[PDB]
Order: sequence, then structure tokens, then C-alpha cells
Amino acid sequence: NITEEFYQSTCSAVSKGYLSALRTGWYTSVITINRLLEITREFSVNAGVTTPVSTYMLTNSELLSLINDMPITNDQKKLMSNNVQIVRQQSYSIMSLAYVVQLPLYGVIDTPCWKLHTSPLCTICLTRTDRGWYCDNAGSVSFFPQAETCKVQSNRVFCDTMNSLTLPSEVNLCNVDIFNPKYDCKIMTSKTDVSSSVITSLGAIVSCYGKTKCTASNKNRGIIKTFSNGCDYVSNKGVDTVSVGNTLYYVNKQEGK
Amino acid sequence: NITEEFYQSTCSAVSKGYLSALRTGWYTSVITIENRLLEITREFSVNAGVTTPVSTYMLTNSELLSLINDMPITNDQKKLMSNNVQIVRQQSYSIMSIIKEEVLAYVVQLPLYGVIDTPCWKLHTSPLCTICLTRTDRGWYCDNAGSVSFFPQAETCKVQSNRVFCDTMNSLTLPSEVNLCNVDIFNPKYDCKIMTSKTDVSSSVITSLGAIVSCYGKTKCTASNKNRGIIKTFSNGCDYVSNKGVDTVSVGNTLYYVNKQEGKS
Amino acid sequence: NITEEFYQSTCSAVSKGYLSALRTGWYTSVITINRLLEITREFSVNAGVTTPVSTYMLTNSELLSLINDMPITNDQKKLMSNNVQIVRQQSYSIMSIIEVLAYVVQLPLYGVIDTPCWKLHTSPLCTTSNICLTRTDRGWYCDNAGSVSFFPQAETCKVQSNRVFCDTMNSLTLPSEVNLCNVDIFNPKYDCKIMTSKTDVSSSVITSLGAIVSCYGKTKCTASNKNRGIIKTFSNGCDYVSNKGVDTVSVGNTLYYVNKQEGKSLYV
Repeated sequence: NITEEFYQSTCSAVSKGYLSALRTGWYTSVITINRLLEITREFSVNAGVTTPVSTYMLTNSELLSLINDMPITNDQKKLMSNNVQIVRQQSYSIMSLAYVVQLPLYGVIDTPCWKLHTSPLCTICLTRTDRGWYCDNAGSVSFFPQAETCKVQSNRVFCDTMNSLTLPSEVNLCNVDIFNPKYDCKIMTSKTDVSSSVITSLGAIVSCYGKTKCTASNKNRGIIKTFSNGCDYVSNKGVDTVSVGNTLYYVNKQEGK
Repeated sequence: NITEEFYQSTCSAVSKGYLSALRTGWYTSVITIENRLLEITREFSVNAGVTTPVSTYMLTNSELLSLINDMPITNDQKKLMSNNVQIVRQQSYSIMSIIKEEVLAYVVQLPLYGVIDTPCWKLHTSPLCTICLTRTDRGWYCDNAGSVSFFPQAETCKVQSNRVFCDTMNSLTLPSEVNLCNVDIFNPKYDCKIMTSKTDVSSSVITSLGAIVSCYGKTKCTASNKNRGIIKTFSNGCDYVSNKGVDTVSVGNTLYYVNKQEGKS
Repeated sequence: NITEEFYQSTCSAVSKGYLSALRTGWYTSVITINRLLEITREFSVNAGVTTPVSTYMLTNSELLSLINDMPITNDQKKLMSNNVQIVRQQSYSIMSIIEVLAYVVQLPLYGVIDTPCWKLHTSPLCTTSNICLTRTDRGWYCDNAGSVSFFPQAETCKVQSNRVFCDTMNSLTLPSEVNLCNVDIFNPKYDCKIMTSKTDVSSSVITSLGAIVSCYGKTKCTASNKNRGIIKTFSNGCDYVSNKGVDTVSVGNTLYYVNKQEGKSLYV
């Protein structure tokens, strides 16, 4: 269900097909008491505040029981129930044996999200500067600039709205045209050639300029492409590595023994 | 007394009343050991020789107060750290040393606060439309030797009650005139950082003691109470809600929760 | 081998002499299994994903064995072998499905090595109604296939001795002409990023081998030695101090510590 589109005119790639869950609240629960030994160790090691929330601190069934108590839709309950791993990673446990457990509440769910990657475009060079995750919100778009804040599992993304930036939909036009009149796209500029590569979700972007030699290879077939002056995109189905000068980039994870 | 002031003219809220402690140094101490040893060994194996926070196994409550007493600082400083060992541990590191022949040696690293008891405030912001503007520099501010230190990454400051503890390592220094941006974005004494839009935008932001709601264009925004129900239907404006009288806010189909929701005990 | 240059004209300092290793890939390995107890605890505490990769999860020798399997040069293998601590810190371990316990270990592959890196620190510079400027792009820079990779988040780079290990995931690519911003902020070959003020500002910044002190307006700033007390009183300007000769700096009532302060030892 996940796709990636490449836009040569702006030297940027967009990974689409994700579905959202945006944290807009917290649900708290007070808890009192072999298992006690593990809880005690955790709090001693982390000075009274832990994350993720471990199974010792809260068991798989106790968690589902709390999910059921939460004041939310059934589709929401169902979604959290299938992603306890992420839910735990976005939760906190705080000592006050008494301690308080703190779980996320998702204000909105099943909205489109996409991730944006960018590379230099030269003729002078321009690079778009607003990389990261975007999600549709209440008719606008929430943008999440810090990579830490969004967790992905298959086609589901879970983001924290605490430090998000709200933007109009017209930002999408920057993908096609950097000089568009409806929104002022953020860019960075240079007066000299620059070459590099960026690994994206389903491939890689290669910006190759000036005298630099750039090549792409396959583990079995060796060198399959030599690039010249341009901005190009390569699929992870047909390419395993990219080379920019003497720097080697790996498009796929390299499976070991 | 912690308070929150809302400023409609800039669509921003400021949480005030905090008192500061800014880390400007480190105090180190070498520790040797010939049950507790088992826990220390595990910690270092799991964290590849460097840990934070500093656990009670690595350094006991009384050993810690003893070190706080050794540190070259004021008594009010000593008193402050003594009442906040939890935070102090969270801002400290423990580093394993060489593989000795007959002992386990490691170094413990504790914060030294270069200044204390200065005012801090936290700034939240939401979009203001008339074309829209949003102020950009959210986060913690603290007074510092006649200027203001600004801490843009939320991770860097720890709060407990009315005390804040921040790390000066990656701070930005600014003049006091930055306060004037709260009331007037177009003031002549300082260039307030803003982000702009040519189209309507709607959103909400949860603050410390409430929430801000920016509602523009065709979007429906409402605020509700548990008891009662819908109190307020908003139209085109920037409004603030107190967490004493409102529990939830709705922007289009997105629901925001102003209070933490208390669950089964 | 490691030096630091101060540039008064820009109120900035550059630490040089480091050598690079830039992560551009991952090497994965599937693993099946007293030791089992520790592994189980780690996954229960961290909800199935851990970093760093512990000795329980992967032993010192198993690690070197994997380093030997990796498709890379010998100098690379030699470098990682001397820095297992860092390698573990940059690696992940992820549990799978289901005494029959499977998990995947994830190690960095360094696309390039032994290139120069430097770190950039900056402080406010004020002049003339006063105007004041601060350069905004602090952090690590490394040479990379004829250009320069910049790493703005401090988290991403780990240092040990004169070696730096950085993650290219969130890097920004820049031309070499950025170096000219060290000497001249208003240079014509590159547009240096700056932040501005219309009022005086004073502060200090601790660098790798010293500290920078920006002292302006009515503020009093001093520098001291433990063995000699006050050795300098500053006036309106931007100055640098070496950590060999100075231990503390004072800006108004705020005290900064240039060196780590050695304390009392304990025994158990």
C-alpha cells in the first residue's frame, strides 16, 4: 500500500500511503502494589521516570483493559490494540509502592500522511529545506520537523502534536513548482556545484554535478548506471548501492550471516 | 504561584512564575569497588559503558548528598540540589573506566549550576489570521546576566513544581526586548521571528494551564464541558480556554483534550 | 593532534584535526537462542527494540566475527574493531515473533572514512544604537565527495579521541565555500546564516579546548585561575580563552566552568 513519487523539477521525493494517528491528549491511571523487584529496579535506574512502559510496569492484559476504559471510538480502541508496541513507546510511567501511568490519546485517526525527502538541484543550486512528516488535519496540514516525534509501523504513523507547525494545503504545490505564487517555499541556495545522495524509504535520490563521478550498482550485476549532470531517482528493487565520488551509499539493508 | 497570561493580539500564551537553575559546568568523582556489584555490572553491559540517569546502585542517596556538600558552590545551591535529587540524577552521567586487575572503577559526572533563582517563562503560540502569522520561537526562556537565554529543544529543560533546570550547552542569547513581541509583533525594538501564510489555517495548542484555539474560514470549532456539553462555538478568531472550565476542544473532526483524563484506579 | 582556531571577526571558534566515519548503510544479522534471562528482561523493559546493543545480546567475539563478514575494506574493519563501544552505541537490536527466541541485530556500515571534520562554535558579535549578529549553523562538518556534510543535531555525532562517527540520515550538503564564513560574514561566495539583535547581548560559550566570551554594554566579565584568581577583566568585545590557562569565566553573576571540576573520591 506504500508508494513513492519522484519530482525531478524540485529534486524531491514523497513517500505516500501512510495513515495517521495524532496524539492530542493523555490518559492517566494510578497503580498500587518478583514483579515488584523489576519495577523497583526500573525506577532506580531511571530516577523515577520511565519510557517505554514495560510489561512489568503494566501487563499486556492490564493495558488492553485500560484501552477499553479510554473515552474514544471503537476503531481507535482497535487500532491501539493492534499496536501495543508503539503505544508503550509513546507512554510514560512516573513514581509517586504507588506510581502513575501515562498513555496517549489520539485526537484523530486514518488521515493521509506523507514523508518528504529532498536533494540539491543545480543548473547556482537550490535545496528545499522542509524535510519530514506531513499529515492532513482539520482541513489544514500538521508538519513534524523533528524525526524523533513520529513512529512508523507498516503503513501506520503515530505522531505527537505537541510541537507541530500548522500549514495550509497549498504547501503541496511546492512539490511541483518551487516558484509558485500561492505559498512561499523554504529554500537554501548556493553559487557552486554540489553533489550528494539521500536514501529515501523505497529508494535513493542522487544529485550529481560538475566533475563528480556517480554510479549505481547491483550486488550481482555490478555497475548498471553512470550518471551525468542531473538529479535522478533510483528504485530499491533494481539497485543496491550508489557511489558519489569515493563515498558509498547503501540503498538496501545488507543481509548478513 | 504559577500563572498563565493569554495575549489575543499575538495569539500566544506565556506560563510564568518559574525559578531557574542553569547548568554551566561539571563536577567529577572517581569511584571504586572491590549484590550491588551485580547491578552496576549489568547497567554498564546494557549501556556500553555510559549511563544516564545515574542510578541508586551507581550512587546511593547519602553518597550523593555527601558529594553535593563537597561541591564548590553556595549553600542555597546545595540546598536546592538536595531538594531535587531526582532531577540532579536525570542530568548526570556515569562512565566506566579501564578494566582493572582487582577492582571496578568508574567516574560519576554531576551538574554545576552557574546561576540560580532567576525568572523563567514558557511560550506557546498559535496562528493569527486577518493572510496569517505564527510566532516561531516556542519554548523556555530564562533571565541571565542582563540578557535572556532561550532553549528551543523541549528535551533540554526539566521541570518540577516551580523549578526549572536547563542546560546552557545549546542555548541562544537574546536581549530583554524580546518580551515586547508578546504584546506587539510589529514593535520597533526587536525583530520578532514569524512564519507566514497566504491562506486561512485552523488549529489548537494545549498549554500548561489551558489551550489556545485558532479558528478561521469555514472550519467549525467548539469547546465542551463534561457536565453541561457544548459551551462555545467559535467563528473567526484566536481564543483561549482555561482548564478549570473546559475539558475538550474540537477543530473540525479533530478532538483535543485540555485536561489529562483520569482513568480507572 | 587536535587544535582550535579562534576568529575574532566572526566571534566564532573551530575545532580541527578530527577524522571521519559516516554511516551510510545497515548490516543485518538474524540470531537464535542465564544469558537468555538477560535478553528477555531487556526486551521487556524496552518494548522489543533496544540500543545500544548489549554484550548479552551480542558478545565481544561474535561482534568481531560479524565485522569480519561485512562487505568492506580492511582499514574499515580495523577501525570498527578498535571502537566497539561506539559501534554498539550506533547499533540496534529488534525482537521478532513467537527458549526458541529470535531477534535481528542491526549494525552500521560506514560509506566513507578518514576525511577531515571540524566542529563550529559561535557567540554574539556587537558593534555601533547598537546592532548585534550571531552565526546560526553550529555543529559538526565533514568533507564528503568534494562537498561538505553538515550535522545540525548534536545527538547524531559521537566522538572518541580524534575520531568522529556521524549519521548521514539527516545531514545537509553544502559547498566548501561555507568555510569562508569563518573569516568574513559578508563574503560574496556564500550566504552565511545569521540571527540579529538591535540591543546589546552578553554571554559565554564553552568550546572543546576553551571558551568564548561576548561582553557588551554595562556587563562585567572576568576570567580566573584556581592558582591565581582573577587574571583578566574584559570590556566591550568578543574574546577567546584557552583551557590551559583559564578555569572559570564570569558574566555578570553567572559563572561558567571551562574545565571539569575534579572532586572527592568514594569507596565501597
